[PDB]
Amino acid sequence: HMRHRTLSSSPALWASIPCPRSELRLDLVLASGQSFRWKEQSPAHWSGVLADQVWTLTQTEDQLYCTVYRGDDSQVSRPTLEELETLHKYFQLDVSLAQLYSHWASVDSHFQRVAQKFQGVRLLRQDPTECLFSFICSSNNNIARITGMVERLCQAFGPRLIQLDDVTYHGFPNLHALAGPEAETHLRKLGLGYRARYVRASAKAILEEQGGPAWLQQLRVAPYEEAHKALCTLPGVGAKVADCICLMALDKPQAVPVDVHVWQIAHRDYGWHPKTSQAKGPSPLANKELGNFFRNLWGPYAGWAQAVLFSADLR
Ligand SMILES: Cc1nc(C)c(-c2ccc(CC(=O)Nc3noc4c3CCCC4)cc2)[nH]1
Repeated sequence: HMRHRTLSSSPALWASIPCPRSELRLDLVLASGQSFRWKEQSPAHWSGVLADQVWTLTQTEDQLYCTVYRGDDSQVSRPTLEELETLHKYFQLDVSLAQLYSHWASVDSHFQRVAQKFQGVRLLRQDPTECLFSFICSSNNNIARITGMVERLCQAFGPRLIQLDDVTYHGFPNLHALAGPEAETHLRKLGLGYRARYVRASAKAILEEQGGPAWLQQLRVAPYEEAHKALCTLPGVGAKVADCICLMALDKPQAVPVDVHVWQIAHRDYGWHPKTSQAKGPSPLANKELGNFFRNLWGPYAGWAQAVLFSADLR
């Protein structure tokens, strides 16, 4: 019935945002393990869902073209200003990535080499709910498997938005959908495994102990230190997952998630070791030290610099 759009197929439905390639490269951002809801359905065209709406995104050297599928049998048209403001805030284009890319590299000979090839890797401003349960699904996993777990989760529990070609799109579910007495067994069948317990338990915990999605908006305005400790009370959410949420959803640019991939990068590319801590390998105290090393090295936007290295280490 409906179909995925491209820029040549129907240019009347697209709207442009002025954006240099040095500020944003979609191919290095949308599938670099921040969001798991974007797929290149057509070449150079990234389709995905963003707060109960489907988008398709493409670009030139200095323009970010975008088109919206509103669904609900509505009148097909260009994106509105309010809708393009949502996209402008999603990519965080008010913040200059070029000035960050120069402030990093002043004290970082490694980033200087990496910034040449992988330019325009910016940090997305995601929904807290979507971000939280997506990174509970990330434990001991890869981008391919996580994308599957999140998609199947959204199909079962999330509301239906629109179908395009052979791809039925779903918005991310609310806390109440995941918190019920049937969700763990359902999510296990969908293939989350042990992660099914934490999805349900954290959803039930946020709703009953903390008081619903409003709590995540309190954590947004609350400081990084409090929000991190607060998230660590949740089932299946430790320092790593809390830092992912803090960085990508709660506007904490200094948050540095420490799993094993930063350990590999920090060790191989910076020659870092646990100096103060006696343990040679990963541990709560050593992971905390590694976050402080990168915060001291890069500054208050340390997590944004980490995202450039994560995108570079994948390719
Ligand atoms: C071989 C290989 N190298 C790497 C770096 C991966 C890899 C990448 C990404 C993910 C999903 C994930 O956890 N992403 C992030 N976690 O904290 C951050 C992110 C993205 C950037 C900001 C902070 C899992 C594995 N695989």
